Amino acid sequence: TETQSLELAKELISRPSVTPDDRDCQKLLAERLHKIGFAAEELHFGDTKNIWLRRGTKAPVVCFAGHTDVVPTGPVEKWDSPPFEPAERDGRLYGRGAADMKTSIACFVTACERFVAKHPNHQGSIALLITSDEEGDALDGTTKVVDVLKARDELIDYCIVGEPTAVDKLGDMIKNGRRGSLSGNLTVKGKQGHIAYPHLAINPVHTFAPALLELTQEVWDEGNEYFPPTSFQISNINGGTGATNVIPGELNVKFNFRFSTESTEAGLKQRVHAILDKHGVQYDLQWSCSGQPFLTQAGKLTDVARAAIAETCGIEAELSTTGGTSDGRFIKAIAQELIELGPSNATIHQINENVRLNDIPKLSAVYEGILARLL
Amino acid sequence: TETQSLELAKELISRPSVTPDDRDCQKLLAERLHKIGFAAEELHFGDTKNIWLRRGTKAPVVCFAGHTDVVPTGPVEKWDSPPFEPAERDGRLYGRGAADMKTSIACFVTACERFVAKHPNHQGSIALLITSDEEGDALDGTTKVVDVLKARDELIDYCIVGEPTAVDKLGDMIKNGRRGSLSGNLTVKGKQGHIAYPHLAINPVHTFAPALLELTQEVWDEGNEYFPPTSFQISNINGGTGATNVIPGELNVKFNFRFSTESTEAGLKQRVHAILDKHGVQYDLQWSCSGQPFLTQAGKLTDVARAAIAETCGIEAELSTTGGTSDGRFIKAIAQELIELGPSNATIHQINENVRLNDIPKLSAVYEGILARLL
Ligand SMILES: [Zn+2]
Ligand SMILES: [Zn+2]
Ligand SMILES: [Zn+2]
Ligand SMILES: [Zn+2]
Repeated sequence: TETQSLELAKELISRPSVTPDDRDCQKLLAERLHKIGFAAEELHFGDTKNIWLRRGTKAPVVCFAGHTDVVPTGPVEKWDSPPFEPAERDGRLYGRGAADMKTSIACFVTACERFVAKHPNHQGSIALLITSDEEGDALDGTTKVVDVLKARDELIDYCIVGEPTAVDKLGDMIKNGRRGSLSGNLTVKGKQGHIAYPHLAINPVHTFAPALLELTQEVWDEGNEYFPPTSFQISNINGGTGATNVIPGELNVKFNFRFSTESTEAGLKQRVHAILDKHGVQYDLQWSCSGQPFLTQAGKLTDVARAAIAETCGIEAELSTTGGTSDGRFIKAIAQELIELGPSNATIHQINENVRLNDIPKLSAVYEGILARLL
Repeated sequence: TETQSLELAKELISRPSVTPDDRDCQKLLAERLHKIGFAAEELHFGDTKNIWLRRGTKAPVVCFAGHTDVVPTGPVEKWDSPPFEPAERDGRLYGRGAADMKTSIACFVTACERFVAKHPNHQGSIALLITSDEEGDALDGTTKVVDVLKARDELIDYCIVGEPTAVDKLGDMIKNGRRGSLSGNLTVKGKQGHIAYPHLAINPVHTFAPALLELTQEVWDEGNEYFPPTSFQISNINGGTGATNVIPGELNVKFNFRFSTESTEAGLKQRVHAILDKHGVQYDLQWSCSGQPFLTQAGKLTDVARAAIAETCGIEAELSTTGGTSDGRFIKAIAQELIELGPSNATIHQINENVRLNDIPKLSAVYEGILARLL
């Protein structure tokens, strides 16, 4: 079985492409796939590099999407082997980006090579949408490329985002969508004063308390067959001057919803304002929504991914929308069906990040099985 | 009517005796009262100066207590006239310490002079207990002097603390005691994690929420004829890393009780622990109690103060235990009866601090009336 995915994953990992830097990872990919008919189109915005590689000119268009940037390593001596010197050890490949998400990219590229070699007259088109900023604020990465593609009507039928999705074994989980994310920055207003004269002050911690309990106990929805219940979480709360004999004048609270399609952005905001208003809270509230939920319901793409996983890995993949998010939240606008599929995400963003070596050629063969079933 | 109190209040105020500095205010007082039979005893501890002046050697011993230190002025150009250049204007005397509490000290000293002159063979003893640190952490001020006096069995029958006690008119309020103060530093423990996986974290804001509501709604006691209900107030709350996609690992809350004699220190602590435990909160809690409540019930001293106020000011003084505290919390240990009595506290610790000029010789004549009724 092929070793080409492994060695390409190594050369990618060896590049310290901390966001938003690419270190010519995109150039490497472009030059390699150019050899088998992929045209390259660079789309740079701000400090972020993006590439849209494409072979073929007609439908169906199957897209692989991913990112070449990695999160910072932390103090390097805490690693067992250096984070940008990929090492084989105990049946694993260790390095920053080994799981998120350079190995996926390497597996897909080799899958393209093997597919195109076995089927040089295949129908449709194969594309790669690669960015150097998914891990940061992501203002100039995939979202810009999607807008360019949508503006010139270059649409996608099937997209696979190579993010790591597995719980333990490769293939046990595919993502067919993600929660939206809605964030609030609440400033509860009181009136500062000496703690010994509470009747001349208004303690914003005390005024907020009944709403906070109602917020943290609230059932937002029950989820459905594809999504878990909408989740509300407080991330920060800060109030006071540091003196233990003063009642603060204001209290700042930061909170977030990861919400399913059972609830809407507008609905959540109205509910939050209603809870605060019914308890007489005086406040300012700034909202920000960094994404809507998206979903690809059971269909050809999910069926095909399951079948390829059953063939290669021997297991039944489960569909999931849990966890964080991905660039799928931008791409779904131009992709009719989109899934995410990759290796274990157990060690992402952590020190001694790794992937099982046996999963590497399996992942690539899954991607190749997907290509064959769609094209 | 005499102008001696005014001019002595001026020379005191003109000294910038920001805690714990005295600027020889205590030396001035000692040298002045030495002329009429007061022996001086310096009791210095750390950076704090204390003086125990006394005329007479037998009971009853009447004590005036007070402090020569003042709080910082703030940026001086914000004042209408300089804070340490005492100015007469619009029937008021302006300056740092004009209300808290140099004018009281000046009024009592002149009262001693007039009393002793009119009654050179009076019974009992007159004492002044003066410190240069009441406004700060007060570890080396009156509390040390009291321990020295108590150790050599030098006890006090009647004490008047010159803190400003008036609401509007001089004499409308006397303090016959104060609340205790019990402070808690609570650390609620959770488990930090990414906000999108709440089932792998424990949000300490959410775990604390039901206890916080129960704490801020709790009726601690109903007070009694002398005290208002025990008061619980949150001063600080802080939790989070600053990232809006992280659930904090811990939450810090600082709170305080100003409590009456209806509740005990131990009882309050047990109640707080019981509320937190019944909601399953996991926490560390450090307590500190900076004073017990103290009370002088209606008696000769309150009766005498009321009667002197009725004579000089023409109004009926009300007894109160509200507000902050004073060095009475130390002195009550050796004083059988103690009250506080001074001018308006409306402008204490603020810029353009002042006292009505007409209240100055009235305050002094009240103190003199107290001396005459007790000695
Ligand atoms: Zn990723
Ligand atoms: Zn990532
Ligand atoms: Zn004072
Ligand atoms: Zn003060």
